[PDB]
Amino acid sequence: CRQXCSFGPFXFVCDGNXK
Ligand SMILES: CC(=O)OC[C@H](O)COP(=O)(O)OCC[NH3+]
Repeated sequence: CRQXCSFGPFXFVCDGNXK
């Protein structure tokens, strides 16, 4: 999977993976 923050405020922090 890739890491690009799937549940963040914007989408550039990356606090998790699976999307
Ligand atoms: C360090 C900074 O600017 O914070 C980045 C985001 O706002 C972090 O917010 P958050 O931790 O509530 O969401 C997680 C980001 N996917």
